[PDB]
Amino acid sequence: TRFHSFSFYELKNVTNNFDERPISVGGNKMGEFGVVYKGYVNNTTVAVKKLTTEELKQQFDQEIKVMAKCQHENLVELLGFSSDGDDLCLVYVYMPNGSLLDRLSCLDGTPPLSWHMRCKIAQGAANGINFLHENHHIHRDIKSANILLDEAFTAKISDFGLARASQTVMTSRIVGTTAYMAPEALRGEITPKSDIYSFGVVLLEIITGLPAVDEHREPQLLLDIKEEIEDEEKTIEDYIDKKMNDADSTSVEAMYSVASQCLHEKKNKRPDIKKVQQLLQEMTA
Ligand SMILES: Cc1nc2cc(-c3ccn[nH]3)c(NC(=O)c3cccc(C(F)(F)F)n3)cc2n1C
Repeated sequence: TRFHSFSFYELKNVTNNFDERPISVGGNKMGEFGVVYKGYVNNTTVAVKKLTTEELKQQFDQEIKVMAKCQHENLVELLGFSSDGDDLCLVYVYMPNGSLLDRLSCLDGTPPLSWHMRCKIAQGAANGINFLHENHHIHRDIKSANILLDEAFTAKISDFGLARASQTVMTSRIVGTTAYMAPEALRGEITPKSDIYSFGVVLLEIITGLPAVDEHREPQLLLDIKEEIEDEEKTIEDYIDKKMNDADSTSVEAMYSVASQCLHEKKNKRPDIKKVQQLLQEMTA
């Protein structure tokens, strides 16, 4: 439709024959169910994601199905694709500032995100999840690594390969990232309410600047700090990222309130994305 059909050979020419060397050393590999390569079509920089074989083809076809129906400022934009043999490629609009994970970790010496930018990213990401949920899709892998940032640090949700259409069902194949996954999701339930839980973990990543899981940490899983703060063992202020100078307590506590609500172990007691949107909008009012 709107999507250009590339040959693998065209995308090989765009990506310097899919140079797996990092962009920093002069290759085309930017990040990693596949590797994301930098591409040049004319005067447009693009991101080329090269991905069981029939199950990969389903994730490919799903991404195209979702990206065909879902177009929104807080979602990545598919420019085209390539289906030539056992080599499946998806071409998107280039995101100059990479993933939220990378920027929260200040990877490659990038400056720390201000509270103001962090609040806009949270709102953007929420607006993107709202669009997917309004259009009866469940992401099933909402994480900081799947939230990409454009030139204006506008949040764009990515990776809809495992996305499901939405009456809560169950699955034999349990997918997602443990550190972000809700209890029912880990048990095989498929609900948009599980996406909310995962976002709660992302809101804690934004507040703390800490990764969802760290082997050499206590607690190892970031979601466990909710208990420490509820059992008055620690405070939110003890966990607030020290790499910010513009974080007012009222606003940080307000985002934690949403994160805590999002992270209710009872699916039905979690807020819907529309409420998450409203609460985060009120936070910046
Ligand atoms: C310095 C730097 N690091 C980067 C990391 C990624 C990155 C992290 C994880 N996947 N891709 C990235 N991604 C994209 O441009 C992009 C854009 C749209 C869609 C995708 C898709 F493939 F994920 F669907 N990727 C750009 C990056 N830049 C410019």
